[PDB]
Amino acid sequence: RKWAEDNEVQNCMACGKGFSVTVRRHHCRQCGNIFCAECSAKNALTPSSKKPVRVCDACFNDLQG
Ligand SMILES: [Zn+2]
Ligand SMILES: [Zn+2]
Repeated sequence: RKWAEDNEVQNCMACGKGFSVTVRRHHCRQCGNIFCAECSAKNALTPSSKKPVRVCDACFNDLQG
């Protein structure tokens, strides 16, 4: 356990949703913050590669600007 360790990811740090077996866990690679299907419901492309990466809405703005 150091930092981004899903091991303790059972509560979205954005909305505060309670993860479970019915919902899957998500985690933004740009900022490094675990998000739920509600905050991670977005995919933006990166200039370092041709592929839609999944990032929280917030980061989505840092790339669409
Ligand atoms: Zn959320
Ligand atoms: Zn982010």
